[PDB]
Amino acid sequence: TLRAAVFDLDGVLALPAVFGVLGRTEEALALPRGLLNDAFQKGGPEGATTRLMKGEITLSQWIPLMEENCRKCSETAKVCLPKNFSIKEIFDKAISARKINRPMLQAALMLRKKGFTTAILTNTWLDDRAERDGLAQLMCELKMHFDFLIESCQVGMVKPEPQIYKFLLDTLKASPSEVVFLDDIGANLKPARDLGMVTILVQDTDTALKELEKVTGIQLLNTPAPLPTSCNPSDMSHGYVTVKPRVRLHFVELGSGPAVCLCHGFPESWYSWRYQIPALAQAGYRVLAMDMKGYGESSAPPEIEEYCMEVLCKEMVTFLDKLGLSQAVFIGHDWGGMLVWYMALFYPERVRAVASLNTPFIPANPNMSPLESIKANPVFDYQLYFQEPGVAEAELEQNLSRTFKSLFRASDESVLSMHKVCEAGGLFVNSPEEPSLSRMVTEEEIQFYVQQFKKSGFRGPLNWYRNMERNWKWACKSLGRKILIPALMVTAEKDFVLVPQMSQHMEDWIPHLKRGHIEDCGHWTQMDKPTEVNQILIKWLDSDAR
Amino acid sequence: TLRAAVFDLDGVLALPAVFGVLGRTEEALALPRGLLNDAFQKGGPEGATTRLMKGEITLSQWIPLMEENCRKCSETAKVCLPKNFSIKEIFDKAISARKINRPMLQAALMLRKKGFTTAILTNTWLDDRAERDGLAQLMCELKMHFDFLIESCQVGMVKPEPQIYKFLLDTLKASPSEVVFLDDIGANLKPARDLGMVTILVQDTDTALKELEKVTGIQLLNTPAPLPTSCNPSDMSHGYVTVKPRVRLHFVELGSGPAVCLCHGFPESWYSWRYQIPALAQAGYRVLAMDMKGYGESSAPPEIEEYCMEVLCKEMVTFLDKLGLSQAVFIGHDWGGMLVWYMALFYPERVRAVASLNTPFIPANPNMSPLESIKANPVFDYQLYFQEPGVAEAELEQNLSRTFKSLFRASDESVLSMHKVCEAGGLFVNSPEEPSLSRMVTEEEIQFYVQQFKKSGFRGPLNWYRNMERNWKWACKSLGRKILIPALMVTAEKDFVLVPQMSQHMEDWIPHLKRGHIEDCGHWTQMDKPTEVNQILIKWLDSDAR
Ligand SMILES: OCCSc1nc2ccccc2[nH]1
Ligand SMILES: OCCSc1nc2ccccc2[nH]1
Repeated sequence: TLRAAVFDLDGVLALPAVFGVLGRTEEALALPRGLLNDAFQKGGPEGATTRLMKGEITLSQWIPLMEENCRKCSETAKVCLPKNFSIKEIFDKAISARKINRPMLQAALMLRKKGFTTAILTNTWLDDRAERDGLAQLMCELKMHFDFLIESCQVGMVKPEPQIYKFLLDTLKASPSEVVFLDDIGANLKPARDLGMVTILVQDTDTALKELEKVTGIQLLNTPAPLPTSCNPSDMSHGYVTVKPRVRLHFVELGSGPAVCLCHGFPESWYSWRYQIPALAQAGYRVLAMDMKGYGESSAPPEIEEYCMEVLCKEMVTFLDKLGLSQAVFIGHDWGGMLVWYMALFYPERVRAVASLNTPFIPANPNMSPLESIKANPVFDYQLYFQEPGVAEAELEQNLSRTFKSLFRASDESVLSMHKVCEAGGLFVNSPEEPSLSRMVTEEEIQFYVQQFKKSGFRGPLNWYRNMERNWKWACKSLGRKILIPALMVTAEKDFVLVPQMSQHMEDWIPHLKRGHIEDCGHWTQMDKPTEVNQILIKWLDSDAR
Repeated sequence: TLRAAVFDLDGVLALPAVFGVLGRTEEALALPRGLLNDAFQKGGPEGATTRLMKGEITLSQWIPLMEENCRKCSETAKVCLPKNFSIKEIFDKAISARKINRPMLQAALMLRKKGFTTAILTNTWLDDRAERDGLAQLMCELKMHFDFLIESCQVGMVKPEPQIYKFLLDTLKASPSEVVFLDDIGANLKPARDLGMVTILVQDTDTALKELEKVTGIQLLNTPAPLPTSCNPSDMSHGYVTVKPRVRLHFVELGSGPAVCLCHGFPESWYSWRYQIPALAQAGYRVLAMDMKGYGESSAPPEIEEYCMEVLCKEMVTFLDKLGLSQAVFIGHDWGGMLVWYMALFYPERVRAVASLNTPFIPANPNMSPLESIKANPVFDYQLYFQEPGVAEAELEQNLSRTFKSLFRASDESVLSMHKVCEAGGLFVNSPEEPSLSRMVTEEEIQFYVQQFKKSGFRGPLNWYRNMERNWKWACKSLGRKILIPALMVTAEKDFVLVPQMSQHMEDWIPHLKRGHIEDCGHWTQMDKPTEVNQILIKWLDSDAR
């Protein structure tokens, strides 16, 4: 039975094949057919290209040797190369033009999810060109999705040499009949076949995938749309900043570019952004996914007053100070969405751009106390259950697995009703002991939340709801202001607590506000509709935040 | 006795005073004298500017109100404002033109070093302009050097209102006669004077500093050149990446921009770059200062083989992978300098640019084993003392404070002689029990190194010297290569182990190599000559790395 799938890079995982630019160049310049391909392979094993692929020389050292080979071939063919001929120019264009073959990567990702060991085996070079970063970025994006990356220039061996296949088998810890090997070069498939490996000659992706699906017996073509890449906690960069003597903030960090600070809601974690972190980094941003104060690896002091909006925002500013960041784009959800609007109102010089998922911006009413506002707004009735220190803590902390399984549900999964919480005496009074697992999460993901909440529990998180009056007084100071920095409001159709219509008057205070809207999306936006969230955020980031 | 020094921002810590652009604009446009200054202060406490300074409105909300005031004033003066008149344009130019008054900051830094509590008290605004980042950057750089930053727009009070001075006294926890208050606005000094504070009216910095020096009795003018800003470990962002099951890498992170990975030598720490970290971040770079494998908070496995160049470089690549970084500029010193040359040779696609302090690049001799090379090169004799597992560990671990105090010396401080180490049986046989403290370090800095080395000791660090043959075999694979990416070699005149002449043939292998050279500098480059190191690195980074 097959248990490993091996992919070539050029012409298989990446297209157009850099190799194929030689052919296109010949035709575009009306040079003899095969002239450039012949100069490329000149000398075979003893040649310049083999030395390059084995790692003996770098790509910049190879270019002049390739030029001499082109000159030799043209002389023998009795043709002239045009005056502006440049191997560097041809290869820069070719490499930069080459992109990930998304359907091939999708198939590799599927096989890996089904228990296959996956690997990339490629004849590649040491790239020291001024423009090498483009290739480095491509290799980075691709390689993360595989168990092994075997580069000829690193192992000092090349396909079609037999030792590289023995090397591949050794790294896979697999016998040849357990391996499917995909390559676009028939000569490079032959040694894999000779050992008894299943081989696929890749021309068009579709036929290659049909052959692959048939041999593995796993559906790879016409598959449902896959979810965005998630995060494995143990594989992330974990950052820690002390903002004040007793308070430290934890964050996960990925990517390069403008800083994007992700602020989760109640009762969540940095992990609620798992589907956003890889996509935003890939989009050219430096992501900082927070464990907000009271959560996960961040400090959780007991005092209610430590969780008022004024102190929480102050600490986020210190956070930027300590990291040496003059600004960051702030993206928040739920309680984090409330915090991000306040960062825009109080610290606009530190906020590159602001985006909120579900949480609307509603100015404080100076003529009505928060108790009175809730009296006039019964949808927020349950928040009075969160008020008394210890009551909601005891219910939420009783059974952690039941807590997360009850809360984290899609709109059609019998979501907890927030109406009647006070009348009924708790969040879960009409909830089962052993809730079913929502399609949004795996059991493992639930256990991650359970493990995180074992450290500090629900006290610090519930404290975010315990500063109504303090937050109201501070918010009233900002009543004459308007939010004039770049801003995005993302509404979720089926969030019954943070309803889209609650955001309807936002333009009065944020005139240049941009909007996004997600259909059939409940409260847990990021995991409910990850693909849609990613598309809305990236589009807005690229146009408005930079 | 005075114990607190308070500085205004505009016209005091920062110049030219944004305030003074109103005067220059009047003259440049030949408008009536004081016209723009009069429209700026129109309405006094009830006016638009006071509302802006108290934080009632933002800078973008204020601009049109300032325009109306200019129109009113010009109408009363019977003049016309030119057609292209723009308050936004005037203020963008003014704010961006304003820089830190370096001699004033130097004086504040000196007073703070001498035990003074320092603070910035400023009438400022909430900046929501598209170009707000410039001001945010300025505030960031300035504020880090002070105990308190009190901004009028944040406290809802302004100078010259008496409550702000009472607020200042409260935050300082000081009585008025213990405070020196510096301002360029005489009206804003008056309430401080009225309370009994020492006040200085700032016109030209020099006279202001003479008055300040006289009153504090502390030399502030004509002072020796100060050292660059250092790092306080508890104030940094600490990052941790797991590169493989048993190996985690710790790093300190500061700033935004291109990633600059700093790689220390033997037997050091991330902290050896303390004078480089703030300066490089300020220069527009994202600094990642490593605890190399075997050191500080990074893992220290016992196996010799874990410290060969091939595995160390592989782990640094994984480090970039896990952080989502396609590249980084690699700057190394001593053992880190050796590692960075190997990163350039083996992973050029991941190395933006490469710089080494003291460590030359010398290709492996394939016709001579490392033992033989050392036999032909007696300056490296002492390295044979490092070979036997446990011998050098016992001597270096016996007394940690003596170890660091003996090693970390400037060129004129009776530096340990590396000649005769084998003959004599140890590094410190002719060294005192209680070495004097080098001028390069404080006692506290020594104790930081002592505390770091208590965790894993000297085994993992000494293991870097225990892979001569393994490193030689791997280096021989790169013999046909040349380093063609941007490269900088920095030599130190008085390093008697990594001597400048050892780098003389580097151009044969690194044709486009750029150089730096530091006179009267010993082995401990970063702390020996921090100002010079910073200038060389920044100049090279800005021209060659981006
Ligand atoms: O204003 C943002 C907080 S609203 C809110 N988010 C929740 C998540 C879970 C249960 C009740 C909640 N109420
Ligand atoms: O090739 C880089 C290592 S050379 C070297 N660095 C040292 C620091 C302290 C003592 C001996 C040393 N030898």
